[PDB]
Amino acid sequence: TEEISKGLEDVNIKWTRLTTIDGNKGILRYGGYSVEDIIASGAQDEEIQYLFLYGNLPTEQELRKYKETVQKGYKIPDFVINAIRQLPRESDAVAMQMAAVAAMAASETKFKWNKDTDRDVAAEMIGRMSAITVNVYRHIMNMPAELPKPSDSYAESFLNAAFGRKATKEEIDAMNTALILYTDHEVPASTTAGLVAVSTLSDMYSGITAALAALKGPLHGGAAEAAIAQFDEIKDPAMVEKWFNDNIINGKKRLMGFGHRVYKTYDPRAKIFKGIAEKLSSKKPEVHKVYEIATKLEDFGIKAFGSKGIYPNTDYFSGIVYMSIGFPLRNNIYTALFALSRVTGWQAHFIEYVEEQQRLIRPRAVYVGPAERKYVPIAERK
Amino acid sequence: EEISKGLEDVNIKWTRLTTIDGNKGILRYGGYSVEDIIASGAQDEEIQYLFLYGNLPTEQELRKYKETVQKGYKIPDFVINAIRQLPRESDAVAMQMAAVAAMAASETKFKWNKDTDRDVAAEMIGRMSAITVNVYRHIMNMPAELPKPSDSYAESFLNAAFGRKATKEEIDAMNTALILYTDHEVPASTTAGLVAVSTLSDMYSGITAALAALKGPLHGGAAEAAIAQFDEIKDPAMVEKWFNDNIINGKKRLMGFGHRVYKTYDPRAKIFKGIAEKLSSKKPEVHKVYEIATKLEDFGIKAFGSKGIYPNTDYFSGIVYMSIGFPLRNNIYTALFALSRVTGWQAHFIEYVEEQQRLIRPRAVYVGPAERKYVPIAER
Ligand SMILES: O=C([O-])CC(=O)C(=O)O
Ligand SMILES: O=C([O-])CC(=O)C(=O)O
Repeated sequence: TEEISKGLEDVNIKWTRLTTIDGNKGILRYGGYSVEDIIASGAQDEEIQYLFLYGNLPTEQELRKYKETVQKGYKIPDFVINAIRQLPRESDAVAMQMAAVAAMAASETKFKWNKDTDRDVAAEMIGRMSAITVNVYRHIMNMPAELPKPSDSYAESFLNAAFGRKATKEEIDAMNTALILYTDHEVPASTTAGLVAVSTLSDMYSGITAALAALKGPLHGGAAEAAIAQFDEIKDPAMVEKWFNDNIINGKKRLMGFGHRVYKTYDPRAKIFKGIAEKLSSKKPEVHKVYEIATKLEDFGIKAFGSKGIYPNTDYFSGIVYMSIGFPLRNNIYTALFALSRVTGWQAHFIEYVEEQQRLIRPRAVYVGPAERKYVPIAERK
Repeated sequence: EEISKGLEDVNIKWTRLTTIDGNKGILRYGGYSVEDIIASGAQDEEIQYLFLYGNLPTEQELRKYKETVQKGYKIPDFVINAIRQLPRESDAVAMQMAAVAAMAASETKFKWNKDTDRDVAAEMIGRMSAITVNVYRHIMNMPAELPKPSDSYAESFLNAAFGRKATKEEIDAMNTALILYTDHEVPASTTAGLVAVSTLSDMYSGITAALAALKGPLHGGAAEAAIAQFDEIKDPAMVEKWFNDNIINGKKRLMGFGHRVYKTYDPRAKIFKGIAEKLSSKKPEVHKVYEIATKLEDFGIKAFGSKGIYPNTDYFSGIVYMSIGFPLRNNIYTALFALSRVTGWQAHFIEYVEEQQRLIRPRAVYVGPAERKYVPIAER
């Protein structure tokens, strides 16, 4: 054909069993389970990891064994840590993760796609992702290197290692929920770049490196940070209406954390993050104020844009949740926390692609360039 | 609904840069056939310029252009250490990915900008030479080294890699290879980079994603795999027996044959074949490789030509690189592929972002379980 599939919009790149999105009803399901239902149940993030890799929820016995395999990933090579710590402290957190995974990809010379080993490799890698993200956070904050230790909770192991203090139940539960809510979202740009890479039968780690490279871009990563920076500009909940007039109605700025190219209604992840942000910010005065600004701005934005299908997305409230847990705005750390969660879905999609529907991804382009012409000696060129 | 499997015949962008005729076997860069380019003795730096600017340079333009590329011959210590800290057994192209990823992190002031993109890309072509020299040195257990200005980009590269003055023959061969690998429209590596830069991620991250794809054996590794099959055959009298016992019977894939676009002889393979014959003729032990390769080639075409399956560029390029002086180990040839292809990747990235930017965000067909109630772990 001569038609261009701009943005590959509504091109189906694969079939999946993993995730469905109903952008008109605002329903997000992982293997048939609503994210609302998963969060209401108090499911551990590891159960949902298992769901993505195995296709069903685990028994208590299966979960115990699964957690052991993930925990193998908490031990990573010094050179992987150095791939982060040798970088400028001003580097984006996600580019740090990418530099680390890239080093790992080089070193994993015995990786081979195999139905008998893929899931164990992915599980251990989910552990490695926690180890890496801890050390990205530490480097950024000019703290010593640290690794996660085994615990009954992946969210707990992560937070304790990141901050070097004992996380509270409330902090652990909120991080657990964030990890579940960012687990997957079918085939966004990151998942797609990763699929192209593994479609050449490149290794899992290279697939993740490609996903990271996409996620870094501000049309994919960076949105939670941008929502926070917008609430910070407003500063005071009493000034929301004026700010909205002075910046949004007049078209000076885009409203951050609104709109989505699949959801034309409220993002179900945002609906869940809102309740959590309310609760976690409740007893932290400075964060409470950011929440109050967010909710007042939200009313204005929905009133202005709702009729056009433009509503809060997941990045509107996730920032307040991460801030409340204790992560800072700098270096796009929130986007690194996105990649931490999403490495489950990335790898589940890569496995599903290579194992069951493998085909090299090799599209075409429409040529609009010059007609055939003859090379002229440089001395003759004017 | 319908799955576009392998995105086969899906158009992901328009381009001015490269056209491929799969039936005639013609490959043109901005209207110039690669046969004409090589026959005319083009400098690789001329073709780099063509990609980034849309025309062949004047003498003055080229002089200026070369200066910009040479800025990239200096890269930071931490970039070299991103390579030298890795296990020596790591694939060459994976070492390149680690180095470019480190670079992507540090390049915090990168912004897509019509006024600067080409200069960024030019310098990154220099940095790719620096990176590749260091990947080669690391694998070979040699000291670090940076390329220096010389009469040509191909010379600067070989002299630094090897730590000796390359011969005229070796420099011209490398120059040809760099031209021939410059671009091939939207293969998997270029596609992955495009996906990345479609989020407005930086050029270096686009290169990183391209390298991730190139690592896989359905894209990278074929020139190496071709040499390895020739080395299995061992003696030219054994060609037909090996072919019957390995290829006709489906035991092994015939390496360096077949293409998603070419359904005829790859024009790059045509040019590489002539060079491989001339260079190997001068070195008996490599000439043996050539003799096996050309004997095998006839059998393969005889068997598979009718199916549109012919030699591709990777069938003879391995002989050329081994003649120049590069060894088989660690898939060094695939790093040489990346060294050249970085020009095409960057040129496609700039073209996409500057003139037809849109987030790449496809869909999937759902075939998973229907809606179900979550069940507490205790009750499972
Ligand atoms: O669905 C998308 O394209 C972007 C997004 O919300 C995600 O990756 O979670
Ligand atoms: O074009 C392809 O699909 C693979 C190839 O020959 C290249 O990238 O040069």
